[PDB]
Amino acid sequence: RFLKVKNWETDVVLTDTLHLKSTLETGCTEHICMGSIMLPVRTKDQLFPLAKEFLDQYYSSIKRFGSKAHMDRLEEVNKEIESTSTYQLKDTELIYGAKHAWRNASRCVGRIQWSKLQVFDARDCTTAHGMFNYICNHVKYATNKGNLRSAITIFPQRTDGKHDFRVWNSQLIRYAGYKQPDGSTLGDPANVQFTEICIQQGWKAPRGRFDVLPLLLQANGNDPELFQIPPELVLEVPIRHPKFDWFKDLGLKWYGLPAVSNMLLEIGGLEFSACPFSGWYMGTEIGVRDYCDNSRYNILEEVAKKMDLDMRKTSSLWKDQALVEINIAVLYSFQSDKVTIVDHHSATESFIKHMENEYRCRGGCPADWVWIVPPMSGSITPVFHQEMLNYRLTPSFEYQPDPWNTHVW
Amino acid sequence: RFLKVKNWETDVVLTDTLHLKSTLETGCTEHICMGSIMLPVRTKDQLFPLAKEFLDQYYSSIKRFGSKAHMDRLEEVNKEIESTSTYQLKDTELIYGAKHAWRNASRCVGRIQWSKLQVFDARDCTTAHGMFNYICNHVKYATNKGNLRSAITIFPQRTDGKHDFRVWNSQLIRYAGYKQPDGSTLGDPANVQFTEICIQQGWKAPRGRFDVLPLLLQANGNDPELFQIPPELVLEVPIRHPKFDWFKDLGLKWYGLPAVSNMLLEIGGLEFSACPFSGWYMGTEIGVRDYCDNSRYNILEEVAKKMDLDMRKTSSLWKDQALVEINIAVLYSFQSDKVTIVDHHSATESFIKHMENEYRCRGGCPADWVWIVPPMSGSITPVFHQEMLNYRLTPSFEYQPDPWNTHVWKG
Ligand code: HEM
Ligand code: HEM
Ligand SMILES: C[C@H](O)[C@H](O)C1=Nc2c(nc(N)[nH]c2=O)NC1
Ligand SMILES: C[C@H](O)[C@H](O)C1=Nc2c(nc(N)[nH]c2=O)NC1
Ligand SMILES: NC(=[NH2+])NCCC[C@H](N)C(=O)O
Ligand SMILES: NC(=[NH2+])NCCC[C@H](N)C(=O)O
Ligand SMILES: [Zn+2]
Repeated sequence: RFLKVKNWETDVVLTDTLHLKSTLETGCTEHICMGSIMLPVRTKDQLFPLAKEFLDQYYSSIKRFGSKAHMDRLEEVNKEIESTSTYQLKDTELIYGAKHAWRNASRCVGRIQWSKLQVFDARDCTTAHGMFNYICNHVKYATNKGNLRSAITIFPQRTDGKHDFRVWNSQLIRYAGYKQPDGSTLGDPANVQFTEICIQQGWKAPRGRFDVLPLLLQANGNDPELFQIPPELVLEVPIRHPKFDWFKDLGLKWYGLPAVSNMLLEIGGLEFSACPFSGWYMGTEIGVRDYCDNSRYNILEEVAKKMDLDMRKTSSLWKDQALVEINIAVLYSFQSDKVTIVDHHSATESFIKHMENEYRCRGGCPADWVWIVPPMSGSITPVFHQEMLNYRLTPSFEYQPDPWNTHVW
Repeated sequence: RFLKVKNWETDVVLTDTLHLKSTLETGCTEHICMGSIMLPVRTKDQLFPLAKEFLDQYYSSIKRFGSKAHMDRLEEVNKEIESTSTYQLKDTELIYGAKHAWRNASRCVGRIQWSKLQVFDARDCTTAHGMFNYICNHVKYATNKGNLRSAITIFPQRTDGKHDFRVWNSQLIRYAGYKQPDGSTLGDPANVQFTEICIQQGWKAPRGRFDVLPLLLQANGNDPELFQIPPELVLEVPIRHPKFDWFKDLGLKWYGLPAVSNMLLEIGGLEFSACPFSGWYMGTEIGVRDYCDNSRYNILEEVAKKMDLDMRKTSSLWKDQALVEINIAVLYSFQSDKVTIVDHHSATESFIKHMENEYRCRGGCPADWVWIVPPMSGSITPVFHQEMLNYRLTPSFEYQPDPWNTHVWKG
């Protein structure tokens, strides 16, 4: 019932009671753990309970659990569901839900900032052009001249599933990926398929290495449209090294605003299929994953060469040595240009603090170790030695099929 | 029920059917994953099934399933069980059992070597002095002057739980740890409690930074006894760096033979509480964990200073830079002294090949991602990008309580 988690470096032991309020499944079973697997419309009857569960936690959060207001609201929503087969959240409920979906995101190491989320209610939006406007405003607000501010923009909830709002991009801002005749890949291999669905749509791609993709926005279930994010709104950082002047020659740059846009936000049974959100980068995301993954910009060898390291045998740890230098470059570049960014040591330390805060004020904190531990220097960060319990709490952010595999033009 | 795992770097997808043979539990439920939790006597009733299961797997592997030999053996065992409440494994079965416990060890990244395990049958052992001798032979055989060979020595199985054989040490070779009155620790902090027990039992502690601990051996449920491993049998490697001549001045060194000695080997329902086993090190075990964990030797700062790195702000990644150099030092020193060792890049690439092979020839490979991924440079090793399924098959190696917590002292 009550589970405990120990940190093997500090001996601190926490008791988890929050998992008792878990609803959704985890992919795991008493017989098999799938903790390392990346990816393990509602009816009136289904919706009622979800809405009730949500309202209970909401009113409980405002110290009005069981109050007339609570009962009234519950009755009101109940009537609305029976009638409209769905319901609308109050602005207050919307903000609470979004903040909590972030609070409940077990794979996010940056949750100590959860309560500071800026919520942009775009539920009144009706067209793709309207979505573009809302998105540009989000980008400008969150970028804030490099002094990044977390934010989320929430478009209209799902209805019948044939009038869904969707942002086809996986991130508001990402670099293009095109398959060369050379057999190689120019730009970001991760975005080849999406890039081709755009280019196909008429996008005149400079067919370069770091070309900002266009937004492909889908409003009310209609076919998506393209738009070029005002260049003046896309903050980018040229990557150079504090010691290797040849580094800048590598010709590397990355954008400053990480804005996941293909997820689905669920609050009280309601599904918000277009809910782009953004925060700021943890260095390793760019330096380790985006730059060094073999299926991404895969730049290790080239950097190793420039460093003139013995790349004859893996045991010289040339990959490791290079990895560190690259990551030092990313952090240096961002910091130099006054753009918000956090190193993995600092971020993990704050997550440990957040976990403790969460355990005492809330009884726990769902966390996915596989995702929380940074992709480099694992055991050198405190989270590596921290036992974590992963479970699903709602409101939540969920994965959802890429639209081009569901859309019917 | 077929379960598929995908590698996100190569798109290769594998199907697992082997998990169906899993009967033990994981600690997880459909509502909570305990994948990152370190630690999530039998009766005739329960022993019969366990024995049959094992013998069936054994006879199938030798292509004699259903043979008369298979049937007679089952008959022989059950009779022996009802007759004595337990049973004895044939030599062949023990070897098969030990090899498979290794093959089924989900936290081990070195399993591509599972079939080459050298098994030493020490089931005829009756005393602690006898255990010492078997252990000395195991160390000399496994060390092989630096050309390490994997081995395991198996002492008598548990009977009534009152006559257990146990190796009180956590590893056959490990350095003492001493808590100082000023609160600091001399040596290895992970072994402070065991070191205290040794001293209490009579060990005269040299009180240095790298003192090899004495063996504390328990035979047949009796109080444990102390033995010193012949120094000439303990291979050590002074740690130096190929470019930084001051590294050697840190006075670091480590032993070459990693030999876990506190786990329990379960085969056919039988429990072998003393089953020390050894392989060879993956560099990061020493370089990242033993040397850089804050609760171990914790040398990152010192190394960092000597390298004159900006230690004012973490964003300099001075911790990361020093960590890399230290691991370069460990590999280089072992290679120079011609002592077997494998870097994490090489070991993980080998595990991926082993895992794919296992899926094809066995239908799966239980693996604990949390343990398999190296403690440094995770994503630049292939295992990071590999989805894995964690489940428990027997034969298996299991954790067991430290003996000082359960032992009934005879005096
Ligand atoms: C303020 C700075 C923030 C930091 C430093 C941070 C950091 C991280 C990191 C490093 C990851 C893993 C990224 C990856 O490997 O792809 C992550 C994942 C995630 N974060 Fe945060 N985050 C921040 C803000 C946000 C915000 C504002 C939200 C939502 C409102 C959020 C929701 C999530 C979710 C749901 C995931 C998992 C996404 C997936 O499964 O791909 N994060 N975050
Ligand atoms: C041949 C060389 C070997 C290599 C390179 C190898 C490598 C490793 C490594 C890197 C670990 C993680 C250790 C830690 O973090 O403490 C591990 C764990 C493990 N290995 Fe292997 N191993 C080898 C041989 C063996 C042998 C001979 C056996 C058994 C017969 C074995 C049984 C296990 C088990 C059961 C664990 C988990 C131990 C625990 O929970 O503390 N390994 N191995
Ligand atoms: C297979 C495995 O789940 C996958 O390679 C992982 N991806 C990620 C991870 N962690 C983060 N933060 N992001 C990932 O994409 N941990 C492991
Ligand atoms: C809490 C967490 O499970 C613990 O810190 C871990 N220990 C280890 C690990 N992996 C290995 N190989 N060895 C460990 O001791 N992964 C994580
Ligand atoms: N810190 C964040 N909000 N990250 C969101 C995902 C960004 C992704 N990991 C990237 O490297 O582009
Ligand atoms: N490769 C092995 N067999 N390792 C066994 C565990 C050794 C332990 N991790 C150590 O650093 O001492
Ligand atoms: Zn699990």
